[PDB]
Order: sequence, then C-alpha cells, then structure tokens
Amino acid sequence: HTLVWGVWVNGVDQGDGRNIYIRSPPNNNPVKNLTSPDMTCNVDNRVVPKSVPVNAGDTLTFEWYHNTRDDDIIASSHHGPIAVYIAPAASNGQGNVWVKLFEDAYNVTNSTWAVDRLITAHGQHSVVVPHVAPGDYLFRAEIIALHEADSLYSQNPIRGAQFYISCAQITINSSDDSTPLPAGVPFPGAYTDSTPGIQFNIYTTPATSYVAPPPSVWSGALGGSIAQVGDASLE
Ligand SMILES: *[C@@H]1O[C@H](CO)[C@@H](O)[C@H](O)[C@H]1NC(C)=O
Ligand SMILES: [Cl-]
Ligand SMILES: [Cl-]
Ligand SMILES: [Cl-]
Ligand SMILES: [Cu+2]
Repeated sequence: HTLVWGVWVNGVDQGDGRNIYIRSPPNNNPVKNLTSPDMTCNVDNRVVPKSVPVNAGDTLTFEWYHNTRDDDIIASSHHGPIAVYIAPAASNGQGNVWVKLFEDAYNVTNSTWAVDRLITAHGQHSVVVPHVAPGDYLFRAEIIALHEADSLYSQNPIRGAQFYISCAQITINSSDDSTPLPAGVPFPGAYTDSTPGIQFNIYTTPATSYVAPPPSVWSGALGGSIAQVGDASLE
C-alpha cells in the first residue's frame, strides 16, 4: 500500500504533486484486475491542472510513501519489481502507447528485490528523460507486490499480484527528438494471467528464477536507478 507524493528533477523537489501533477487515486489500495481500465493510471484517471517541466537528459525521481511522506514507504512483506513507462498525453494512456524506460526486479549480489531497495531509498527511484519529441507526456510508475501472487486475481479475487500505479504529467521542453518514441503496449492488455512474473511463488521459487513481465526496456531509454536523490526531512 503506497502512493506517489511528488517528483524531483535533477535532485530538486518539485513540491507536493498529489492531485496537482500526479493523477492521484484517493487511497493507497492496490489495483489487481488486469483487464480493468484502472490498470492505465489507477482509479481516478483525469487531467490534473499542472505538468512538471523537464528537458531530455534530466533525472526525474518519483517519491513514494505509505501514510505520510518519508515513512516506511511500503510494507516490507510486499517483495516485487518496479517499472516506469512513458506515453504521449494525447493518448490519455489508451491504445498501444506505453513504452518501458526502466525495470528492476531481483538483484542477485545484494539479495534484494526492487521494493526492498525502494524502502532503503526513502521511496525514491529515477529515470533519465529520453530524447523524444517535445510535448506533453504521462510517466507511469508501477510497483508489483508479489506476496499473494501465487494465485491469480481472475481465479481468486481475494489474492493476486498487487499493482501500485501512479501517473505523472511531465512536459518535455528541450529535446532534439533524436530518439522518437516507438510503438507501445496497452494497459490494460499487456499483462495477462500467462504473462511471466504475474503468477509467482516468492516463498518456494528462488528469486533468481523470477522474470519480470515484458515488455523489455526500450533501447532509447537513457538510464535509471532506485536511490535516494534528496532529503525530504530538510524542508
Ligand atoms: C475486471 O475488469 C473487467 C473490465 O472492466 C470487468 O468486466 C470485470 O467485472 C472485473 N472483475 C471484477 C472481479 O470486478
Ligand atoms: Cl482491482
Ligand atoms: Cl539509497
Ligand atoms: Cl537515474
Ligand atoms: Cu499493501
């Protein structure tokens, strides 16, 4: 159970974005229905009044929280992967539009899931803004908690993978458009009951065997990381 508070750009806090530049849902409940329109940008998908200005090559940091800013972030039970997608705003996230900029699942060296490292990062994970056409974009940050993912929601609605989905309105101003955005996948539509990484048993299956849901990360993606960029407690 987690939500996005706001974003940082190049290590500078853009301020509380809830219902302002984040299309915030009313609470931190997960989305579980893979076929639901709620998979696109969660349960209150509407245009919010601001869009955060960035340039290609900027570092865009999402900041998550549980109940209050810079708290326990997400229950340490909620092991799973993290991804970020982009689509043009014109789409409203409908159709084959979502392009993957970032994926982290299980790190063999540190023996840690993306979610474990997000807690250590005080809720902060980043992407580098790609060299796409200037204009208005949606960045969709997605955490998949796998603690009940031995079952499928479609078969047992009281279990299943849990999706914490947040859409940020981002305006890309300076970009030479040298890596124009390629075709995307649909949400809902990309994840189905047979997709690798949707049904998994984290209690019996080695985390080293976990494969995150496709699609693969776009070759045009400029970088990204789970790491604290800024100290919320200094405001
Ligand atoms: C899953 O979402 C689809 C599409 O909106 C809907 O028809 C179906 O009733 C949903 N399932 C549940 C259990 O609400
Ligand atoms: Cl749901
Ligand atoms: Cl960190
Ligand atoms: Cl980064
Ligand atoms: Cu939860």
